[PDB]
Order: sequence, then C-alpha cells, then structure tokens
Amino acid sequence: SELDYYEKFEEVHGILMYKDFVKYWDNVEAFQARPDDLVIATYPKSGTTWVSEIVYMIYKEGDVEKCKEDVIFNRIPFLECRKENLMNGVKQLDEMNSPRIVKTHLPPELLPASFWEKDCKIIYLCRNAKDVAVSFYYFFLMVAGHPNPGSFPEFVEKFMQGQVPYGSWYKHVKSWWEKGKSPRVLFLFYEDLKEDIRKEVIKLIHFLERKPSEELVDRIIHHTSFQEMKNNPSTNYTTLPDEIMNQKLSPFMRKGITGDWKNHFTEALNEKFDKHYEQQMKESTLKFRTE
Ligand SMILES: Nc1ncnc2c1ncn2[C@@H]1O[C@H](COP(=O)(O)O)[C@@H](OP(=O)(O)O)[C@H]1O
Ligand SMILES: Oc1c(Br)ccc(Oc2ccc(Br)cc2Br)c1Br
Ligand code: NA
Repeated sequence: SELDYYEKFEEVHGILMYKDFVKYWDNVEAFQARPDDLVIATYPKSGTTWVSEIVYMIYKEGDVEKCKEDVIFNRIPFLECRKENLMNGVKQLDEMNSPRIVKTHLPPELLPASFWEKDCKIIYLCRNAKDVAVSFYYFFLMVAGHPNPGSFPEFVEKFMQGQVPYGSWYKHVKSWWEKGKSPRVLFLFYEDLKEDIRKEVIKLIHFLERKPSEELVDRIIHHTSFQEMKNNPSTNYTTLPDEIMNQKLSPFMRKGITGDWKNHFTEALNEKFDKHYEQQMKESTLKFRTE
C-alpha cells in the first residue's frame, strides 16, 4: 500500500505527482505561454470539466456543434499530462491555434513561469474538501495509474496529509486564494455554480470580455448541465478505453451534487476531518460551504 503509492507517485517541487508526468517535467517547466492563453486551474475533482465546457462555449459564442468537433481533452489540453507517447499536453498546446485554453491542476508555485510573465488570465475553481475527497476516491478506483486507495477512511487520511497527486488541497486552495486578488485571476466555487449557474456564467462572460445575452447564457446553461454533459461523449470521457478509465466501476460524471460526503463520511471520520480542517484553514479568509 505505502509501497503501492511509491510505485505510482513521485514528488516534483515538493508536490506529489503521477510518475508519468514527472519523467518529462522539463517540458512543463519550459512551456511557452502566449499572452492570450487562458488557464483553467483546479485541484483534482473540483469541477474542471464543468467550467472548461462553459469556457469553451463562451469562446465559440454558444455554438454547440463547434464544441463537439473533438473530445474535451483534445479541445482543452491538460498541460502537465504525459503518457510517454500516447498523450502529451505540452505537445498538444504547442501545435494549437490560438486562443488556447489550458487545463492544469498545479498549485500557483508550480505553474510554468511563462504564464505569469505573459500575464495570462487564469480561472481557478474550487470545491469543498469533503466532496473533493469522495470524488477523488472513486477516481483512484476507476483510473489506471493509481494505487489501491483502500477503504474510504484510509484514503481520507492520505487526503488530510496531502499524500495524493497534486498534494495538499488545503495549501492548493489557500495559495490560489491569494492569487485570486489579482485582476487576472478569477476565483470560483463549485458550490456557487450549483446554487446559481446563471450568475456564475454571466460572471465568466464578463471576465472573458464577451457580450452577455439571454440566448447565449441560456444555451450554456442547459448544454453544461450535469445530465447533458453526462450524456455527451465529447465531455464524459467514454471514448477512453476501460483499461485507462473503467467507467463500469464508476462513471466520470458520477453524481454532480454538493453534499455527497454525507453518504460516505462516518460520524467519527467527520469529527476527525473537521478538527484537522479547522487547524489547516483557521488563518484564512477563504470560506467554503459543505451544503
Ligand atoms: N456539468 C456538471 N455539473 C455538476 N457537476 C459536474 C459537472 N461536470 C463534472 N462534474 C463533477 O465534477 C467532478 C469531476 O471533476 P473534474 O472535472 O475536476 O475531474 C465530478 O464530481 P462527482 O464525482 O462528485 O460527481 C463530476 O460529477
Ligand atoms: O484530471 C485528471 C487527473 Br487529476 C489524472 C488523470 C486524468 O486522465 C487520465 C486517465 C488515465 C491515464 Br493512464 C492518464 C490520464 Br492524464 C485526468 Br482527466
Ligand atoms: Na481576482
């Protein structure tokens, strides 16, 4: 188990990471941004796919046909991702026509310097830690390249210690929260998109300097709803073989709610998690909602 984690993950810049990504990290380090690049940054399982498709629709002015020209992981490359010669974020971005949309899970300190130098806009999305933990747990189960996460309480213990890919959720959100004070960084909450999607969609349109209209806004809302994205082969990862993502164990578009932690955390695990959480987050103005 601890052996299993050792075979699967390695630290880069002090951050635990998928071994396959780390082998070619120089390519990520030296990545060349363009001024009009748009970065979408999230801790894993925080709703990256959701905000990505919303952003893509705003770029394509709500043209759904244009959003299905290829699967989402080809339309919006995963920056640091690398599967030897099978998948390559940096390569996919290099060959791309601008404007590029870049997916990443990196904490601000690990983001390639070029993005900061060229002052690229960044959208950061976060989600309450308990729901993230649940989603990440099933992800470990479904996706190749992860160790056996064991029981859920055992996994949550690794989560609390930041011993999962991309490290501590606590440090991630807190570091990005500081960056969010910049005008170039828009800080969003998964729970806010659940609560009032129209409000956040209009917020996104204004941030990307586009014109808001009811028709465009309406098209984004139903196109990016959970049920639609779950049924969309462009966005639900079902074009991937089971040996890579086995959605028969658990679909990528799993439940899409806030509060699934209530269905997994025991009373004791919740008490332990909450206590640890208060200590990690006490000195921060960042406040989440678990419901
Ligand atoms: N349109 C949508 N509406 C609500 N939740 C969505 C969504 N698209 C993806 N998600 C949720 O976001 C999580 C995946 O995150 P990511 O895209 O960062 O990998 C999954 O959470 P759950 O496992 O709780 O259902 C998934 O269901
Ligand atoms: O958000 C993701 C995280 Br975190 C980790 C992996 C991944 O996709 C993959 C799923 C299986 C393999 Br083999 C390589 C990749 Br990348 C995604 Br999307
Ligand atoms: Na800001």
